[PDB]
Amino acid sequence: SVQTAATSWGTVPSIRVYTANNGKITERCWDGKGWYTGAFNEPGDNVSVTSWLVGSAIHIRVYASTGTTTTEWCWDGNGWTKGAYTATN
Amino acid sequence: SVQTAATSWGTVPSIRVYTANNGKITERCWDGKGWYTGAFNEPGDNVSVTSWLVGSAIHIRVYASTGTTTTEWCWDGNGWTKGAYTATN
Amino acid sequence: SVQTAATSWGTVPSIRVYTANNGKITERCWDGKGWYTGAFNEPGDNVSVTSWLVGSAIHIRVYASTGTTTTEWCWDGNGWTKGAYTATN
Ligand SMILES: CC(=O)N[C@H]1[C@H](O[C@@H]2[C@@H](O)[C@@H](O)O[C@H](CO)[C@@H]2O)O[C@H](CO)[C@@H](O[C@@H]2O[C@H](CO)[C@H](O)[C@H](O)[C@H]2O)[C@@H]1O[C@@H]1O[C@@H](C)[C@@H](O)[C@@H](O)[C@@H]1O
Ligand SMILES: CC(=O)N[C@H]1[C@H](O[C@@H]2[C@@H](O)[C@@H](O)O[C@H](CO)[C@@H]2O)O[C@H](CO)[C@@H](O[C@@H]2O[C@H](CO)[C@H](O)[C@H](O)[C@H]2O)[C@@H]1O[C@@H]1O[C@@H](C)[C@@H](O)[C@@H](O)[C@@H]1O
Ligand SMILES: CC(=O)N[C@H]1[C@H](O[C@@H]2[C@@H](O)[C@@H](O)O[C@H](CO)[C@@H]2O)O[C@H](CO)[C@@H](O[C@@H]2O[C@H](CO)[C@H](O)[C@H](O)[C@H]2O)[C@@H]1O[C@@H]1O[C@@H](C)[C@@H](O)[C@@H](O)[C@@H]1O
Ligand SMILES: CC(=O)N[C@@H]1[C@@H](O[C@@H]2O[C@@H](C)[C@@H](O)[C@@H](O)[C@@H]2O)[C@H](O)[C@@H](CO)O[C@H]1O
Ligand SMILES: CC(=O)N[C@@H]1[C@@H](O[C@@H]2O[C@@H](C)[C@@H](O)[C@@H](O)[C@@H]2O)[C@H](O)[C@@H](CO)O[C@H]1O
Ligand SMILES: CC(=O)N[C@@H]1[C@@H](O[C@@H]2O[C@@H](C)[C@@H](O)[C@@H](O)[C@@H]2O)[C@H](O)[C@@H](CO)O[C@H]1O
Repeated sequence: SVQTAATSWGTVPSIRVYTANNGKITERCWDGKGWYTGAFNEPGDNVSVTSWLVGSAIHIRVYASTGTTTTEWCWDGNGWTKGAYTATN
Repeated sequence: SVQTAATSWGTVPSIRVYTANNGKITERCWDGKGWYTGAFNEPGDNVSVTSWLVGSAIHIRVYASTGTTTTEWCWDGNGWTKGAYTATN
Repeated sequence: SVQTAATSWGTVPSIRVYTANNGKITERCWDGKGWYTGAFNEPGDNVSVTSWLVGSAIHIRVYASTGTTTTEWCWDGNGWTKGAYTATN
């Protein structure tokens, strides 16, 4: 089966659901008005996510894994950028 | 192995743990006084969860996947109801 | 592929990422200053996590699964201790 991860924030709420399907992770978004496909699109067979608010601004971290390699993807208001995470050392 | 997803809220806390085991997802609940099996029981091989508070009221979203189909299940105070989520379009 | 779970707290933030790799779960930690391997090291093929604050103190629950057995691991300020969780009854 496909594998998913979810996060949410605020009281609307906003929800983001990430799905790993055939080696690709995609993103589905709710901001109160309907579901839409988000900008996130990166390789992975497994996904997890966390997020936090700084005031009203959301910050999201998606951890995408293929084989033994886990890559962190960061949203901080300006598109998806690679994070400093590594699995060891 | 079985696959799990967890969420929690407040300072007690309350915890909910969802487990996909042989194509079925079940729910275990802590509200401070012991673990009990919850009402949630729906098909799935994979599960993720998120939740949020509106005042003191909890809202939970469980994303259950089998094959390429992901179904959203909603708790909003009145049992489990199907959500509008779809994976694409 | 390896399987991960993530949680975070506060506005720094602190992040914890748990990874199940070849039957072992390990922990990676960010507290604002770099990634380091945490103390958590327990068996599992699948992992999920949740956490909550009581004032400034973090409490973490990691759910580690092998076969049909799910064990809860608790951080409450004093190392990792076994929790009361069981999957049924
Ligand atoms: C890629 C990275 O490590 N990002 C860091 C960020 O580093 C920047 C450098 O990559 C370079 O671009 O120069 C700038 C300016 O000096 C930074 O040093 O440093 C941030 C501050 O310590 C890290 O924290 C987040 O920064 C976000 C903006 O990028 C945003 O402000 C957020 O609120 C901050 O927490 C940032 O690290 C990334 O985020 C943290 C939470 C971890 O996930 C880490 O692994 C990420 O790389
Ligand atoms: C099934 C669904 O889409 N639920 C919506 C809800 O729709 C209702 C209709 O299904 C029908 O029953 O008529 C009523 C009254 O007009 C609604 O339109 O609409 C809600 C408001 O926009 C959605 O938001 C949540 O509603 C909950 C009560 O059902 C509760 O109040 C919660 O706080 C609201 O966020 C609701 O959407 C569902 O929840 C959101 C967060 C997503 O998960 C979405 O996919 C769910 O379907
Ligand atoms: C192992 C366990 O069940 N821990 C409980 C804790 O039980 C203690 C006993 O194991 C023994 O050591 O004697 C002491 C003193 O009487 C306790 O009874 O009882 C706590 C209070 O109800 C539970 O709640 C958490 O306790 C943490 C400290 O251990 C911390 O204060 C936290 O804020 C409390 O929520 C504790 O249960 C564990 O945590 C909860 C949230 C669940 O995850 C549960 O399955 C865990 O076992
Ligand atoms: C902050 C926010 O919600 N921005 C929306 C845009 O991005 C979507 O949400 C962010 C958080 C991240 O999940 C993106 O990958 C995702 O596409 C969105 O593109 C825009 C148009 O629909 O709406 C913004 O509000
Ligand atoms: C709000 C709440 O905790 N309700 C409890 C009842 O439902 C349990 O919790 C909700 C949030 C959801 O997880 C359910 O599937 C779950 O069964 C519960 O049945 C009742 C009796 O034990 O206790 C309520 O407080
Ligand atoms: C509360 C805290 O951050 N403690 C740090 C120590 O433990 C690390 O974090 C806790 C929450 C848990 O994740 C541990 O398994 C993890 O090792 C850490 O060992 C110490 C030295 O780096 O720094 C503390 O602040």
